[PDB]
Amino acid sequence: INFIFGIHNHQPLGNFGWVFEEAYNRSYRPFMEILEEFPEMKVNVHFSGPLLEWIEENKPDYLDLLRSLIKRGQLEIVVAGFYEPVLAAIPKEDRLVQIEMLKDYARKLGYDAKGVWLTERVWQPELVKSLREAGIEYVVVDDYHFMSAGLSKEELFWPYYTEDGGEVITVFPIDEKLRYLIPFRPVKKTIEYLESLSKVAVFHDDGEKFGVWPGTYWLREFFDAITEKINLMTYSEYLSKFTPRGLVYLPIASYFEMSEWSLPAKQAKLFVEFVEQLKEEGKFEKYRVFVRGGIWKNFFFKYPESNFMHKRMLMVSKAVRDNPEARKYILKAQCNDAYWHGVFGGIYLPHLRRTVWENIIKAQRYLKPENKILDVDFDGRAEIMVENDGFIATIKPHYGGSIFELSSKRKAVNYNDVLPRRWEHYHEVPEAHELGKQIPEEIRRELAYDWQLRAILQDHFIKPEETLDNYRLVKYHELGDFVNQPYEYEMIENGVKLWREGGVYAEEKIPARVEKKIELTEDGFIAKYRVLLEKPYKALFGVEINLAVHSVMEKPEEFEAKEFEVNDPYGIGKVRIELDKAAKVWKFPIKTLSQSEAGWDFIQQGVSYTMLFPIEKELEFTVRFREL
Ligand SMILES: OC[C@H]1O[C@H](O)[C@H](O)[C@@H](O)[C@@H]1O
Ligand SMILES: [Ca+2]
Repeated sequence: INFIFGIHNHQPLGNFGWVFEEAYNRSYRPFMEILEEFPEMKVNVHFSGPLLEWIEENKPDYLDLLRSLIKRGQLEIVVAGFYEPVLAAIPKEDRLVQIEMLKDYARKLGYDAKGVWLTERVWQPELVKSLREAGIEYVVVDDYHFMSAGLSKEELFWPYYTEDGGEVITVFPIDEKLRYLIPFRPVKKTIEYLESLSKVAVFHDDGEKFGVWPGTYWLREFFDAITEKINLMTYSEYLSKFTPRGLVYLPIASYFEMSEWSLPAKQAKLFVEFVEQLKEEGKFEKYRVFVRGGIWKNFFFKYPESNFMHKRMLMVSKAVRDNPEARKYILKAQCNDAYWHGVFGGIYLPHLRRTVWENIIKAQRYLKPENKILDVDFDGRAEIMVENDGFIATIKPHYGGSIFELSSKRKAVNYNDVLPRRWEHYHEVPEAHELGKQIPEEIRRELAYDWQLRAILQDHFIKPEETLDNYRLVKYHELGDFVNQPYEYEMIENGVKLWREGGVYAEEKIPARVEKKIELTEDGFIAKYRVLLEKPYKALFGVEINLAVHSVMEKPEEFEAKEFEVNDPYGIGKVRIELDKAAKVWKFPIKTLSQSEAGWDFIQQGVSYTMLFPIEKELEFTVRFREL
């Protein structure tokens, strides 16, 4: 029985330096040290570019340990897109570059890589062409992948050929067992033993499992134990002593657990119980092959903010294709984490997303400014992109006519890099990969869910007797229909003039009409508001601006002011809002209940500053945003 052992080491771009060092001391270093003392042990390893760059910077000696092991036949470098992008989600031309960059790093390490670790095992029958042009010969995918096609675990112990266009590529399957056995008391000896007599057993998983995961810090025993009649070799070695099984076509899948996360909240809940139920009735093992959930690509459906971010980098990637310096930036913005969310923080970790927006912005700072209308995120309606030498503002007429994007070319930060508070299927804790935790009351107390998307200049109408804690959480009574409703527009001399004719839906529906004349300025923007109510009524009009304060742990405040500053060192710059008529300001942290390995993640995704003004029949003022 043949055995292929390999690990996948990666750290997302933007991760904290200390997080990096930890992973290093916790597993990257130890693993390779223990590997060095078993000259017969061969590991198939893949280091991501962001990690290799950090290592090259902070721990050079480590790269020498690698050249050493490679030179003594203990390692085969597995490659992929340099910045860990999901190959299927970035332009065809970017893959070639992404792969080639890492392919070149490996060469400088002394190895001629022939294989690619499919990031997040997201597969689409089209990576074949790219991988082939990149000179890659085999891809590592999950056994699951073959199941969803028509095969059975029983016939998944050999590598196959998969094609598209007229080209083929070798696909290796990752046994689900091993990725759950290893690491955990050499039982693999049994599964391996029980493999009898080509035929391989392939194990490939995150290296963080070897020391960084929850108290995972067995190996030394596993190494000589493996080194009997078990023939353990390296991918490359295999694809020279054998030829793939035969041709088989794969479906758009990923590893099993993606099926649940990739589903929208409700379907994720539904799917989990369906899997629990089959298991309970002990029928999941004979039918699993026919049980499937969502597809990675649909996180752009599940998290709108991720979709916008993704479609914005696509526009820029094309506009910067032949611009080497700008291009490097756009390629960094393709680091996968931060675009989705499963078990790890992902899109819920501000610094991971602050890094994507940084690179999207740096890549386009020097391009030529141009205002343009178009359906950016593909929701069937058209945004308005106003841009000057200092900012890029993207307005969504069809949605409150609000500024959904305000990127600072100067700071390479997106002021609206915020997340709406959403309910995740795993927020439902019952019973009271396979660890869990209940929601502590201290959180339950502050756990609210938005019905509004969070942009800049969202217009509300509330009761003059409303409370901040009611608005803060979502227990308040929104009176107007101007937050999530469309506005008409007309391009102005330096911006857009929007307006809508909704109403202040209270005991009686007093038809209303809001007007905002937004125009970019050399230092931000300035919006001139006008709200005339048809019939007199006692109510408060409020303009909401969601800023991406990420490093300043803020708390709910209420105060009178005509002007005020926000200061997020390590976050957004230092901005200042300037009204021309003092108002009641309501400020509050946007807390998100997210999941991770450790446990629950209550994260400040931003901070809402909404200016309340009193109104009965007529109201006028001017909100000014100044970058400092
Ligand atoms: O996404 C969560 C994890 O799921 C599985 O454990 C995969 O092997 C690993 O690559 C991934 O990080
Ligand atoms: Ca649109």
